[PDB]
Amino acid sequence: RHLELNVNCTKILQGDPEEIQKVKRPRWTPHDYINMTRDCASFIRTRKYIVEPLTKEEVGFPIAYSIVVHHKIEMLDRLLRAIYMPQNFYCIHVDRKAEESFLAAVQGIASCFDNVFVASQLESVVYASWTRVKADLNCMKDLYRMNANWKYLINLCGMDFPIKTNLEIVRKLKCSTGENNLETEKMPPNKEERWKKRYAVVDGKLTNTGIVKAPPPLKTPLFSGSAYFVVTREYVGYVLENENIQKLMEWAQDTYSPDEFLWATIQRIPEVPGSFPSSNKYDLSDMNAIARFVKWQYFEGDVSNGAPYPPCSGVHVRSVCVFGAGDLSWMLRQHHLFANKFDMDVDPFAIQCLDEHLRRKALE
Amino acid sequence: RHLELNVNCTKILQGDPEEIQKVKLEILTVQFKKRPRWTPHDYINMTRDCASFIRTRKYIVEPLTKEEVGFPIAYSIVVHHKIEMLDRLLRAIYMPQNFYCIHVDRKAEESFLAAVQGIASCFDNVFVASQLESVVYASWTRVKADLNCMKDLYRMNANWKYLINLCGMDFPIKTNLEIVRKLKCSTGENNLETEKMPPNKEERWKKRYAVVDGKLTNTGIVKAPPPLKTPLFSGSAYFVVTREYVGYVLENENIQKLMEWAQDTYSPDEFLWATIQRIPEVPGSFPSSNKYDLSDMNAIARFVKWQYFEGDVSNGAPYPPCSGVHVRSVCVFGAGDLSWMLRQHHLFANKFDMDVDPFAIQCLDEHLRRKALE
Ligand SMILES: *[C@@H]1O[C@H](CO)[C@@H](O)[C@H](O)[C@H]1NC(C)=O
Ligand SMILES: *[C@@H]1O[C@H](CO)[C@@H](O)[C@H](O)[C@H]1NC(C)=O
Repeated sequence: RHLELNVNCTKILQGDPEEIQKVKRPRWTPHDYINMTRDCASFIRTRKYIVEPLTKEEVGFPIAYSIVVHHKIEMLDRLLRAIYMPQNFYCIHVDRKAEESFLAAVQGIASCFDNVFVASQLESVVYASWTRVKADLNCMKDLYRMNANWKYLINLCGMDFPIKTNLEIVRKLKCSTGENNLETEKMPPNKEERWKKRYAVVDGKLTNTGIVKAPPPLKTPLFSGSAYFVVTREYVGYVLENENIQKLMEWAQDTYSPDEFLWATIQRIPEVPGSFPSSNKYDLSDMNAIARFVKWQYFEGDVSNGAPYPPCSGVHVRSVCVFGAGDLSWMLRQHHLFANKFDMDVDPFAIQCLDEHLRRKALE
Repeated sequence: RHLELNVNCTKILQGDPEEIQKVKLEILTVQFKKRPRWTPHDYINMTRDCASFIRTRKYIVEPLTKEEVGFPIAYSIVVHHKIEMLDRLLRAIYMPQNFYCIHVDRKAEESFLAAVQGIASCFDNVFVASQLESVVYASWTRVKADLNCMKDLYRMNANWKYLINLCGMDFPIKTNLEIVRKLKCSTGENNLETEKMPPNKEERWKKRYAVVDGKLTNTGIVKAPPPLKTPLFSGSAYFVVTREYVGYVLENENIQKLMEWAQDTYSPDEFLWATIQRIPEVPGSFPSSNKYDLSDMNAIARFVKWQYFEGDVSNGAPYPPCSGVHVRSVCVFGAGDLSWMLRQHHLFANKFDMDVDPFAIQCLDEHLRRKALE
């Protein structure tokens, strides 16, 4: 139990109403990590990172990660540790607007592992802009050329957390049998202004300029989706090299939230590795895809009455549920690989319980 | 191996335009269409000596892997004719650890039934259902045929994991091991088409139907609303369900109420399973929210090509044109349909017919056998 990580978690994980209510300040700073990481051997030991593969099955199925962050070093460290394995690869994209101490702290952690690094290209990410997509593309470039054996790439943000162990992830990926898995649905006509008009970053905010854009440079229709995906290395190589895709991406640079349509659209282009035909019969909702479990305030409700999922037990930020300990029990029963979003400032117990649970389960 | 099975199937499976064209011209040959075919009486005799039947037909009577042994599958096969296709189908999916219930329509020729009973007598885990229905197209009796097999299979063994129902025109496109793996990947959930009920399919349960002149017809009588809190969903007669789902369907009172209500609807097989799959508390079900809907293409139960959807895949069509022939808008596969088909994730495909293209079945059959023996 030396690798295991005053509330009873088991009761929380079982959805015990008693503890849920019962549950519903010291903290390391970037400088603590900068110092703490000087001695990698001790950092790794004290933080309890797993530096040896757990099974031969996992050794044979390497996974790559693109992690886009900009703050909260303790959360990054906790997320990294939860998903870290020696055989995998981890690219960390630190926003150019991040505090220098944060960047130094991230490099501090990354510098302790030969498979963790900071992307060779970094963007100043603006909410809803192409730069958010570019951040992942920067990591895709690095990850693709550095190793030819990883099977899938999963992109993450700082407030994500896994709800599956590395082994469980590997198994679900094998279950996809070479196909990609991400939300991709017929584009609602009502969102057309997101790409029919040109957007410009005005005073820090991406805004509609009213300038008319040309039609998308592709035969295939645009599809609606998420910024999060689970794609094969082959999909990545195609995105990075295919000329038509490059044309599509350059056209998308001045659209609104291109991250919410680019991946979903490419996933339906013929000849793209791991893609699905454009016929709507193949559409995948956020719940049917396994990329990310996210609760939207306007959809929460009585599951036995038509609701996709139960109400949030934490708090809502921009209509998105920031999980509370009470959300954990139902959440763990879903098939998604990761869930969003978590925040130590909202409910640190939702994190701790999940983290401890996955570590114990993995050590089995 | 004694178990392996002038056309080069390897090229067909690769979509070789040349090899495909060759099989199509072969089919047209008078010599081919005038080839000797087996009769139900041939099978009645051949099955007299089971040891000989098994060896001659090359049935696998020993598990291939420990993985498969630890994951038994049950099958409900609804048939009424074409004994050779039933033979090819059964052989292609047969494994000693699995269970197979065959429902022969009560209106099937007496010789067909005898033949089926003959084939079944050769395998302890293969049997004819204890209750046989006279199935009328689109009627509740089609559903009853499967319910009859569910009862027999559920009581016969408590260790099988999933039940997969089939008809005589189906054929697998996955080996038993591949099937076992996709079922394990389902993590105790069922898998079948289930989507929001289309407005153009409501007249089927809003009115009572009765068989008139051999066909189910609207009586004009309006029936009460379904005995359910959740909505009715649209789907297919074919499913992939856990043993737990089967036990719940056979036992639960409310489900019982739903079924009795559906008895006089049109094509209840196309909404019953899809609907039960969305009822809270049903083992392996999905929430009723439409975010969980599964189309025929996203579900893994059955790959079927509908004439009105076929087209340029690279332009919006869910699949390429039928290389075989269409019957009631459904594509009866030709050898040319195999290449693309094998790349799909479904467990089985429909429809196949050795009177349309025997090579479609043969190439698929050899490929799966070879793949399994590897
Ligand atoms: C069928 O053709 C393939 C190459 O297209 C070849 O590998 C295979 O051996 C051929 N089969 C026979 C029996 O000639
Ligand atoms: C075997 O089947 C043939 C028809 O194929 C039938 O005429 C014959 O009687 C059977 N053999 C016997 C005599 O048992």
